[PDB]
Parts: sequence; structure tokens; C-alpha cells
Amino acid sequence: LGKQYVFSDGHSSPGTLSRLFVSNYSRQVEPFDSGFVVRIGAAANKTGT
Ligand SMILES: *[C@@H]1O[C@H](CO)[C@@H](O[C@@H]2O[C@H](CO)[C@@H](O)[C@H](O)[C@H]2NC(C)=O)[C@H](O)[C@H]1NC(C)=O
Repeated sequence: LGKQYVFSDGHSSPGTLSRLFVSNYSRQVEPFDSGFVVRIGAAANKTGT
């Protein structure tokens, strides 16, 4: 199954830009054992939240 990472838009208002909105990915450290592969853009051209 691997691991899922999701990015989001920052806080926005009509005519205004506000603080960013992210998860706690920066403080997580993963072991690099033999490398990894990344699947990118699998859910393209679809309605998403
Ligand atoms: C990053 O955030 C995730 C999601 O909240 C944290 O995972 C939770 O950690 C708490 C505290 O130990 C546990 O009680 C929950 O069961 C965890 N949830 C899941 C889904 O794993 C995670 O610890 C955070 N990483 C940090 C702070 O380094």
C-alpha cells in the first residue's frame, strides 16, 4: 500500500492571501534503506476535495 501524502491550498479570502495550511510532514523522519519509488498524479482529471 505504501504511504499517502496530500497537499492543500493555503488560507485564502476574496482579494486576500493568508497563512499556509500543511500537515506535520516536516517533523517526520523516515529511514532510507534502499531507496523508494513515488507514484505522482494518479488521480488527475477527476473531481477531488
Ligand atoms: C504527526 O501527526 C500525526 C497525526 O496526528 C501523529 O500521529 C498520531 O500521534 C499521536 C500522538 O502520539 C497518536 O496518539 C496517534 O495515534 C497518531 N495517529 C496516527 C494516525 O498515527 C504523529 O505522531 C505526528 N508526528 C510527529 C509529531 O512527529
